[PDB]
Amino acid sequence: TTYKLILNLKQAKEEAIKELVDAGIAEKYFKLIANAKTVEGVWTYKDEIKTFTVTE
Repeated sequence: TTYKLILNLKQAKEEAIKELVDAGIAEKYFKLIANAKTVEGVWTYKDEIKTFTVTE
């Protein structure tokens, strides 16, 4: 909701899915960020993106 109400915070999920789609992580691209409730939830997922990006 938060990031849905404020366009300045909407950009958060956009950068989040940017990192995912650049990393080639479709699973989380569609699931992880789509399951965001707030921009803080997105910011939490931001760290998760790096977790899913690093596999080695």
